Amino acid sequence: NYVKVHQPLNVDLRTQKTQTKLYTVLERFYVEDRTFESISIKDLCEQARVSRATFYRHHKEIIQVIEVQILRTMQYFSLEFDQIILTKENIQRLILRTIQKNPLLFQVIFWSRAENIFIDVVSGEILRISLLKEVSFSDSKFMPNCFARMILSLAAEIQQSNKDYTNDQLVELIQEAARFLQ
Amino acid sequence: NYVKVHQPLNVDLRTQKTQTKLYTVLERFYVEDRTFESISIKDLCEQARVSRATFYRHHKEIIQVIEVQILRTMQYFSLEFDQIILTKENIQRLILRTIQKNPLLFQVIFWSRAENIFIDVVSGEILRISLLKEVSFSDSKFMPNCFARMILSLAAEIQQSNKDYTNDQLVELIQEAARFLQ
Repeated sequence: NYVKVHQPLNVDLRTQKTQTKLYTVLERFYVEDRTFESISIKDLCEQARVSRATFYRHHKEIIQVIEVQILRTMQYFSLEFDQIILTKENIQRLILRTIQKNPLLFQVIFWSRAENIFIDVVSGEILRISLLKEVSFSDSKFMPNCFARMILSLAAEIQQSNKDYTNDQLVELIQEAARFLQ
Repeated sequence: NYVKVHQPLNVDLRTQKTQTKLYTVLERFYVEDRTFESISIKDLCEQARVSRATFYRHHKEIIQVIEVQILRTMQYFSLEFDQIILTKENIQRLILRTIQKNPLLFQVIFWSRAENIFIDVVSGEILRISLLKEVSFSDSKFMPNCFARMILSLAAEIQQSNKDYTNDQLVELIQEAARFLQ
């Protein structure tokens, strides 16, 4: 098929800018060895040179920036996704490069107990993409979560292992397994 | 300021796909250690499974494909560019990251002999972004082009060296040099 899955994502610099400065300061807190719970909004908003009203109008909660950053991160994936030659492995290999390219997100994601949000966000795009691409799912709404839940858990293992896994390494792994499920 | 760097592309899936198919073969052909001069459109198309009629209408010569690839990165770059707070160190890191991300492309550029193409486009992007931010080089051919040539050299020195450099190292060195060039 030749359907674009990417969506121009029109948004101004101001909205994006407030996000970049808001998330980018959150990461510092993480990197700075402090608990997620302990982050007051005032604390976050001041550092980012963000007015609370701006954050509040745009963002209900701090955890919300992470959802947005996850949402922002998936934006690249689509742009490349159309571009990449489409094979199950390429999509798989496209996914692998995405996980291996931001490790800092995932640590932040688990850190904030944002795992459910990632799943909610990521899965929806799996559907949407598949709807655009004419793929059909045993189950309206479970196959998706499986892939997303499975990605997340892939991300998790990688980050927990001392070892470094090349894509060739991982792709081989994701196949020993598939064989196991039959 | 709040003005936007990223141009917008509404590019057909087919058009986007064909370029992607085309670059892969060039990528594969280099990796095979094949001569660029040796390469012919018939072999590339037969190998690349693209209509030979289709290829000519878009570009006169094979080197153009490399031209498009450089352009594609530009699009992500621009996208990436907007999503960072704009500071000199900040801009430097993004560029750097890109030289690091795209090592395969750069080798093709030299194998290709597509340097003078890189400079023109990447020098074109720079001029264009600079105007948007209101920035003025006095010689506005020289500054963009000169900056374009420095970017190529980083890749080449980076490509050439067995030793490997972290971004933080590069910034220190890049700043090391500027102190030396003042």
